[PDB]
Amino acid sequence: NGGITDMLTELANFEKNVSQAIHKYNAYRKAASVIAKYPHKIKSGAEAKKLPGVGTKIAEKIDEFLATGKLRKLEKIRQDDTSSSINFLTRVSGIGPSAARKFVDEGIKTLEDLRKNEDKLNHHQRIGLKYFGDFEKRIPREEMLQMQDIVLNEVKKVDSEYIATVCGSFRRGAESSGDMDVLLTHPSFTSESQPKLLHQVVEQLQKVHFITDTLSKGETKFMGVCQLPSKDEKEYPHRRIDIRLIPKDQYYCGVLYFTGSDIFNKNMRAHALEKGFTINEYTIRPLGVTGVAGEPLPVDSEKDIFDYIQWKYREPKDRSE
DNA sequence: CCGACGGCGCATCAGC
DNA sequence: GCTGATGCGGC
DNA sequence: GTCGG
Ligand code: NA
Ligand code: NA
Repeated sequence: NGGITDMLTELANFEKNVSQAIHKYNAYRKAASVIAKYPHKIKSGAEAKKLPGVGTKIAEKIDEFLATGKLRKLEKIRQDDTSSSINFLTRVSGIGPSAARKFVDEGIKTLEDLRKNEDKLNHHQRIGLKYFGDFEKRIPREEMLQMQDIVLNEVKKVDSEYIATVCGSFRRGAESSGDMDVLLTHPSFTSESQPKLLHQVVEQLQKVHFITDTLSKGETKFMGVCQLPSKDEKEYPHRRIDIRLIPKDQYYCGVLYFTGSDIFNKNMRAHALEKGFTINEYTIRPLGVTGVAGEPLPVDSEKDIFDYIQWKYREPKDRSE
């Protein structure tokens, strides 16, 4: 049904980027999604409305797509110079809906236009602009392994006692990634515990020209850009990388959460509820009889998390659902 | 019929 | 100058 | 825009 899920996703983005209606953005995603995983060529909009998250207005949109191969509102909005430009510019990392709009108000509508107006961009947006196309490229697993090597090596070299895990879908065995998400902890850093801990790891990864730019950086979260060293060969794209410092006693919660997937964490947070628990990125708590959660139970490996909700450890390899 | 639809870090703005 | 709000990213 | 209370 690619005709329909593209439509729905195209519609999704205009809501986010142009109407600034976050909830309609998601409404449309949920429907793309449910339809994307639905094992039949959809014959009518009535057929589709059965699926949860497909309601009346989308049902009519299907019906118009199916009969005519388009949507009047969609064609119409694609040709709108203002709107289609506001939508496009938000593709630059650091330009969201508010800033894309303000730009288009003053005539800034293309990358070119941003290029001639560097002075009206903030740090984040220059970097987004500069790597506009690298940022939209995927990363092969191979390159990810090559990147993992560099990070794990360099972290251990700052302090042998650090623990770093690369999570995301890559940890789940995914053939390609969108960025690198690194979770970093250290025994001297607990919920009750230097401002140097994240800084020293970033410092090292810059020293060896692995980290090339900085989107933002604090005591507990770094977001920026990285690049494998070029092998006589054509150089590697610049890649998004984030790095987070988590307290040693919340790491394995972090690791699980930042491993996903979504569809996984839903079921697990709905099973945790069944066997009576509440499980966030930081902690698991045992809810009371009215619904008053008490003490976050300790966690010391990915293993634990499962014992507490009574489950057989699922390997990251198959955590799609 | 009408409110929920998520939280949090950091950079940067708006208000005192 | 300080605090708190808002934009953003993207889980 | 959809759902559900
Ligand atoms: Na975007
Ligand atoms: Na953007």
